[PDB]
Amino acid sequence: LCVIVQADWNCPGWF
Repeated sequence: LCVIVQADWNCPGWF
């Protein structure tokens, strides 16, 4: 979701 850690298809970084 464009944050920091974890995969996030919206943008690397879920939280």
